[PDB]
Amino acid sequence: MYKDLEGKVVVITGSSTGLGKSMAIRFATEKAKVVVNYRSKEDEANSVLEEIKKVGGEAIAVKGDVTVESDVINLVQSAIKEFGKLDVMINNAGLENPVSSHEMSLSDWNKVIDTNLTGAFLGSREAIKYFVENDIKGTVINMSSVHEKIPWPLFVHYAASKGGMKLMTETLALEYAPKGIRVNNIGPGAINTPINAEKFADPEQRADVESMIPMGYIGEPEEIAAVAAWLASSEASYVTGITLFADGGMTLYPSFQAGRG
Amino acid sequence: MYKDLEGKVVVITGSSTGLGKSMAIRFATEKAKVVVNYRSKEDEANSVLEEIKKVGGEAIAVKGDVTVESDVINLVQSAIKEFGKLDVMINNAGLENPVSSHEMSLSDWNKVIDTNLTGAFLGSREAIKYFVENDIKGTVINMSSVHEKIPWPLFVHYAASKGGMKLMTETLALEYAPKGIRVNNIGPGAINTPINAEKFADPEQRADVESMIPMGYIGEPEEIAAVAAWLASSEASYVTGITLFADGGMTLYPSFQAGRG
Amino acid sequence: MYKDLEGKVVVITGSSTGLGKSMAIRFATEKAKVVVNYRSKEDEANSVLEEIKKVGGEAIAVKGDVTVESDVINLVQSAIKEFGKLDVMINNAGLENPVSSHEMSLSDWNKVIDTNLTGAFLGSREAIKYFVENDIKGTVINMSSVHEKIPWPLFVHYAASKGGMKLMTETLALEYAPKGIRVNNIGPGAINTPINAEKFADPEQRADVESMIPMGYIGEPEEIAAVAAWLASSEASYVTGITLFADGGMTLYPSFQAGRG
Amino acid sequence: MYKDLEGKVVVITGSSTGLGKSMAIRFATEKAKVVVNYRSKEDEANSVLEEIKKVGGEAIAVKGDVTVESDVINLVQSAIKEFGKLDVMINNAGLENPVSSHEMSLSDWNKVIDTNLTGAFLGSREAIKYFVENDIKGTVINMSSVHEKIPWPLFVHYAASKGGMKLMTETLALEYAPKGIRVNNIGPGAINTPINAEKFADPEQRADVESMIPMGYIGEPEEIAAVAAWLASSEASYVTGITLFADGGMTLYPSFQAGRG
Ligand SMILES: NC(=O)c1ccc[n+]([C@@H]2O[C@H](COP(=O)([O-])OP(=O)(O)OC[C@H]3O[C@@H](n4cnc5c(N)ncnc54)[C@H](O)[C@@H]3O)[C@@H](O)[C@H]2O)c1
Ligand SMILES: NC(=O)c1ccc[n+]([C@@H]2O[C@H](COP(=O)([O-])OP(=O)(O)OC[C@H]3O[C@@H](n4cnc5c(N)ncnc54)[C@H](O)[C@@H]3O)[C@@H](O)[C@H]2O)c1
Ligand SMILES: NC(=O)c1ccc[n+]([C@@H]2O[C@H](COP(=O)([O-])OP(=O)(O)OC[C@H]3O[C@@H](n4cnc5c(N)ncnc54)[C@H](O)[C@@H]3O)[C@@H](O)[C@H]2O)c1
Ligand SMILES: NC(=O)c1ccc[n+]([C@@H]2O[C@H](COP(=O)([O-])OP(=O)(O)OC[C@H]3O[C@@H](n4cnc5c(N)ncnc54)[C@H](O)[C@@H]3O)[C@@H](O)[C@H]2O)c1
Repeated sequence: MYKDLEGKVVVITGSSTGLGKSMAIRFATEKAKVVVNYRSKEDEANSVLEEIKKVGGEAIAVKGDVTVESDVINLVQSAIKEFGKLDVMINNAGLENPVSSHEMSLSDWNKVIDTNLTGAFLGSREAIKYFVENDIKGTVINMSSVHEKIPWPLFVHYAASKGGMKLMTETLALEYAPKGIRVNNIGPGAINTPINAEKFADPEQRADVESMIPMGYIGEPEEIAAVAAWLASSEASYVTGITLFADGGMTLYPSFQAGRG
Repeated sequence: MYKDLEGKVVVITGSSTGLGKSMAIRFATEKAKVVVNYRSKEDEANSVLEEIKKVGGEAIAVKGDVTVESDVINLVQSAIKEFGKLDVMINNAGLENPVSSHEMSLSDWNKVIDTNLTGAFLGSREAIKYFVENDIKGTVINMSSVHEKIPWPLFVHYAASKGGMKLMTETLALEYAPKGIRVNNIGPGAINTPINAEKFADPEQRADVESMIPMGYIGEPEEIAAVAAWLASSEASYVTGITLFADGGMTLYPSFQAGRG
Repeated sequence: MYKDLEGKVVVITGSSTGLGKSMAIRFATEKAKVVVNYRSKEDEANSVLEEIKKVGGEAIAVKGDVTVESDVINLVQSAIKEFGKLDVMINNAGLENPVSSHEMSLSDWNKVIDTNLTGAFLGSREAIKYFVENDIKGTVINMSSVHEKIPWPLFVHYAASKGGMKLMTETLALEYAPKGIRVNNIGPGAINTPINAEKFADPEQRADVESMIPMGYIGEPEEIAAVAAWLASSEASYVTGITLFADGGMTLYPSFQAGRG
Repeated sequence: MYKDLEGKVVVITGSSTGLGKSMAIRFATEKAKVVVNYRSKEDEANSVLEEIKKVGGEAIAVKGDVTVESDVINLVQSAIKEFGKLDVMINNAGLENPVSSHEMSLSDWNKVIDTNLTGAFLGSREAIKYFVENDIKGTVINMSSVHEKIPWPLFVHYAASKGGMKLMTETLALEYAPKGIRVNNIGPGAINTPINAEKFADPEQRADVESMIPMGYIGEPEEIAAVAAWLASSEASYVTGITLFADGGMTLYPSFQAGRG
């Protein structure tokens, strides 16, 4: 669809499953060279790799924990060594777990902040460092959430991590705009991925979530991959520092439908 | 680029010049059927019509003042009568003029509110009324500005009209999301159109505006048309109620570059 | 409570009932001189006047329709003629009525825009014109709503009017900040006033609204008057261009409590 | 000024200097019992303690590093042991240092995130845990910055920490609103404190900062303490989850004055 993506090198963290996997496949379909990332389970990575070969794409899988600095540095260097360059960096790895805020341990809080926010900072830092030192007008796409805007009781660490990601992205976008480096956030609503399989399995829970989505349906991973592909393309040449929400209307305050209140 | 746009009927208000004209040409290139709109004479409309024929597109021009209810109703009906249906409604007509707020006449205030806000409401209302009565999952795209967010001294009427447009769009998006009708805003920054030709003609004024754009350059109309085409396509199927800023970073607070403050 | 408010002249539009009335009484208690405004029913005005005399305050009532330019001009001039000066202008008059957006008449749309937005512009314009011509560091407080942020199906005209008010206020705040003129918005959530008496009368409707308020209760007019008094005082000397929401948490997305979604 | 603050117990982190010190003195003047906090030595704390005695207030100083969990837990317990209860928790400690984002070490990033964000989480958690277990309708005030909204090149860690603080505060506000616990942010612009003494010492730097403030002057600590006192009082009974900016108009986009752009 986007001719300018052909030959571009795209790195995606946490891309052995869910949204990361869907984006890896979409970029492969756009003829971009993809670097998949797995934390520990290499088998899941080989799976995404087979889907990519299925569409005639070219890709490699690199092990790396985004909370380990040397792993992030190595991930970026691996892309350059294998494909000769780096064009798009997508920080997608993340985690979440529910705990009442006043009962949340420092350990749980740090795990989420370290992975969701600091991990994205490291990925962004390494990609931009490369872009700057080589005069490349690359782009960084950070995977956020409707929760960088919508508060989330029981997930205060997650909400804080995404709210922080918003300001990190806007700051990097402003700081490097003069060099032609675009930095944007994608803010997905409820999407059908493994992180929600069990929740969406229960008919009561599923109906509950759907009631919070104005459009009435839980989105598919491909609907988010479509956003990532567009933002990475030259079609979005004048777009930087934004958060593009793809949430079926979640951020519009679903409880106020029908003129309630 | 977007195969799903082929055969879609797109109506664009104030499309005989500037952004409206560029969008008309882009949609024609996507093989959509376009309805161009001019306020009084049709010479400016003939240029766009010729540009559309040049790319093998199909289009018609309809006279209509967006501040006149019957004109807006007729504009929508003309699309249906000529092409048999309506798929995308783009409210783009607008005007602006500088006046110190405490010296602004009610006449100037009303002219801008009537055209920029009420005109968009009328266009949105008529398109949605049609979509609802015919079970069509159409879309409405409203042309806003970075000024639905960035205050604008000397243009208080314009800022108010776009701030109002933001809430109008988000309300319509929430209200009709259950019916599959998407409503979104595009927020352009400084773009090279006739409304800025004189301003950008002066080397001092041009450099002044460029200093307020982090990316360092004034955008081209095609960069905004690219956004409209994507938002109208099924690629943005899960996107509704948002304002997609295409401003080279204007909303990121340009005065804070280099860690100032 | 605020010693600096003693002797200040405060004008409040639509202050014969509800929030306007409560603010009139609160300012009288702060020893400010108040100018009450009624559109037609003078009897309601005399009532507020009696409450003010009850607290030993000084006030006058002036007839005026905020949609009539000469009435707004006269309202401001009356304050100056009676008390010799003007210090605080509060644009509070407003109206709302539910109608599905695609069925809303231009007449209903205009009535709300004219009263809620244009009326506030006129009041703001006249107050600021006076402040500027007399080197007075006055303040303007505009009564908004959580709906300058929260979309409102069935009330698209109201939402647009408040969204417009937000940008109008921020623009005026930026434009006149150098002259020491502060302009701020107050954004009330659901408050117990006559405009909601019937709605809150029904046990089912009342419980429905309360479910949308995190704090669990519908606010009282005095809780909003407290905000107005503080914003008008020198305690808020460095505060301008903001919208202070007093909504029990409505803008925090009530549907997401308990980690839902 | 606020009679309801008499006898209330207020804990303020990092209150031996700057804004924390000013707030400690203001609350003492409101007859509240204050718990001052210093990181290592206590000389700076003794100054505040003497200022508090000067106004006839009652206070104690407690050593504590907000990045050390046991220190935060002890700080809260010390207030309860000394004064018998806790009513207001103010997380004010913070730090910042400039470094180009692509050159920022993980060490610098973590130091700021740990202190500014995680430290505030710990303070909020301990205060709320106490409030919940004792059915106390207490309040938490978190010291943010205009930079939870305005991006800040060279201070990406600071911006991320405050953006994260915004979502943390809004989440806690929503989560505990049903229990009557209010949680709000104060967002100061440029204020005259020791953290800016050197910067504001230079005539060129000072004039540079003032040019980014619409009101034209750098705020004083007392102007921020005024906001904290009001938010803690019952006057703000219906206010929760907001960020009250006290910035002289900084968030209004200063570069757009005079209708530029
Ligand atoms: N699924 C949704 O509805 C939804 C909504 C909003 C935001 N998101 C965000 O989108 C991203 C993708 O989520 P998803 O649904 O595909 O979830 P997912 O769990 O399937 O994908 C996240 C991936 O991150 C990897 N990962 C976690 N910690 C890592 C670490 N330290 N190092 C390396 N890899 C690590 C996981 O192994 C996993 O494959 C996440 O950042 C998530 O917060 C998802
Ligand atoms: N050019 C920019 O930099 C910029 C930035 C932000 C927003 N916008 C918005 O984008 C839209 C397009 O602006 P543009 O630059 O192409 O300006 P433009 O003046 O070239 O286009 C606006 C068109 O609206 C038409 N129009 C005005 N009033 C009308 C009425 N009552 N009925 C019918 N047609 C009417 C005009 O004749 C004109 O062709 C406007 O809404 C504008 O506010 C433009
Ligand atoms: N009550 C709430 O819950 C709530 C929530 C958000 C916002 N508000 C806003 O606060 C303001 C006060 O609302 P309220 O609850 O006291 O309602 P209200 O109806 O009691 O007060 C509004 C007043 O405006 C007057 N008014 C209307 N049109 C006028 C005109 N053209 N000229 C002069 N006066 C006119 C009315 O006569 C009335 O006394 C309104 O702007 C409203 O939109 C109220
Ligand atoms: N001064 C401003 O213009 C301005 C603008 C926006 C925000 N703020 C914020 O307001 C707060 C107050 O800033 P300030 O100007 O008074 O600065 P400051 O440096 O004078 O005060 C911060 C205090 O935090 C203490 N502190 C730092 N790390 C600590 C730790 N780990 N444990 C305990 N105490 C620690 C410091 O010793 C210091 O006394 C900060 O959070 C700052 O980010 C200040």
